[PDB]
Order: sequence, then C-alpha cells, then structure tokens
Amino acid sequence: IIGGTECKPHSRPYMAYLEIVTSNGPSKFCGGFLIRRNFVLTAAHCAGRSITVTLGAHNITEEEDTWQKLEVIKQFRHPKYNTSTLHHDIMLLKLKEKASLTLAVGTLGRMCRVAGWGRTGVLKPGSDTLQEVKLRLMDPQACSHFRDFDHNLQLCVGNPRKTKSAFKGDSGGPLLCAGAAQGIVSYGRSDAKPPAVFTRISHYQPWINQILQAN
Ligand SMILES: CCC[C@@H](CC(=O)O)n1c(=O)n(Cc2cc(Br)cc3c2CC(=O)N3)c2ccccc21
Ligand SMILES: *[C@@H]1O[C@H](CO)[C@@H](O)[C@H](O)[C@H]1NC(C)=O
Ligand SMILES: [Zn+2]
Ligand SMILES: [Zn+2]
Repeated sequence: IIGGTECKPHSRPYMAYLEIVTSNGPSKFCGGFLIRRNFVLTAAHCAGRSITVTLGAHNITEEEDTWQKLEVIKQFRHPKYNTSTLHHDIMLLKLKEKASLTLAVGTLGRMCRVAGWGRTGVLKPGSDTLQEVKLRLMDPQACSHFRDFDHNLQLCVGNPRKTKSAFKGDSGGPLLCAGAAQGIVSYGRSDAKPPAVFTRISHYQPWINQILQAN
C-alpha cells in the first residue's frame, strides 16, 4: 500500500495474509479476505503449488495469540483467468478447517478503501504491518491506457493526481466502498502511477456462489 496509514491492529479482521509456494522459486505473498469460515477470496495471479493463510495478523513478523495459520486444501482459480489480459483475476481458497471466530478474525467519484501488507513504495519492501489507503473510484476512461481494461469486468481506482495506490504484495485485498466489498486488487503500472485496475466483484457473484455450494 502506497500513501496509506498503519491500521489499528485487528481493525480489519477479515484480512488474510497469503504465503504462496511454488516449485521453482522462493515464497511469494498476497492478500485476500475471509468470506466464509473456510473460504478466502483473492486474486487468481496468486495461485501456486500450495498456499498458507494467516488470519488475525497485524505485524506479520510478530507471532501472537490472534494468529490462525491455516492450510489451504484446494485452490479454485477462475476457469476463465487469462495471464495475457489478466481478465477474471479471481480465486477462491478452501481452508482445511473452518477458522475460529474471534475479535481479531471474522468474515466480511466515490471514495473506497483498500488494505494490505504490500510494498509501501516502488523500491520499498513489503510492509511488516497492515496498511490502508483511501482511493477514488474513477470513470472507466481513466484506465483506457490499460489496453485490456474492461469496464464490465473491472474497476478503475485511484486519482492520477495522488500517489496513493495498492501495489505489489497487495494482490487479492478487498476494495470496500461504504463498508461493502466492491473490488479486489489486481494490477497496475510498475511505476505505481494511479489509477490501478481492480476486479469488479459483482460480475463474479454467480461463480462465487457456485463454488461455495459445490464444496
Ligand atoms: C504473487 C504476486 C505476484 C506479483 C509479481 C509482480 O509484482 O509482478 N504481483 C503483484 O504483486 N501484483 C499486484 C500489482 C503489481 C503491480 Br507491478 C502493480 C500493482 C499491483 C496491484 C496494484 O494496484 N498495482 C501482480 C499483478 C499481476 C501479476 C503479478 C503480480
Ligand atoms: C514488527 O515486529 C518486529 C518484531 O517484533 C519489530 O522488529 C518491528 O519493529 C515491528 N514493526 C512495527 C511497525 O511494529
Ligand atoms: Zn494483536
Ligand atoms: Zn466472466
């Protein structure tokens, strides 16, 4: 998160910190959010050979009683996910067991908010702590320069005159507008100049319901 502020610990209890394991490289990291006690939503580009989810975290370097480290049994990447266009960049993760509900862990031109443990600058490392930033929902023409941007499938997010943005490491985090999840962090420019492109959740509701009933 670039240009955000540190959250009060555990004030976003649905936030999930994902460690993504692959066969041929070191761990990668994403965000995500708990939507059922045994399901996390995140970005499809966060798929890997295996994933571990940490719920209840604030400072992810400092283990505490609020932490629930949970195994992911199965990944459900959207079947239409396309690595060339980044269309349908959404994935459900089924947890091996249902998470415990605690104070710190629970399920989930207008201004929206997005949180994450991602980089706080183009050249800066991932944040130790959960950060959040407020971003402006833009008209789709603001994202025309992303040639594969599609207004039906995606939101255009972030005033180009501000430096505020989600960034690397924030993948999969929910964009909330009026306390309701509207988007999921997907992609943006490598130089972090806003706006960025978020998945439009509403488009994926039937598919999400589909997976949630089948598993
Ligand atoms: C497992 C995460 C892989 C990393 C690797 C990378 O940064 O290229 N990653 C990652 O962190 N993001 C999110 C991202 C990347 C960049 Br560059 C800019 C922005 C984002 C989100 C955003 O709002 N801007 C990715 C979006 C698409 C594909 C890979 C992505
Ligand atoms: C996070 O925790 C580590 C280890 O306790 C500590 O070194 C670091 O200062 C903490 N970061 C913040 C911002 O609290
Ligand atoms: Zn705590
Ligand atoms: Zn679709």
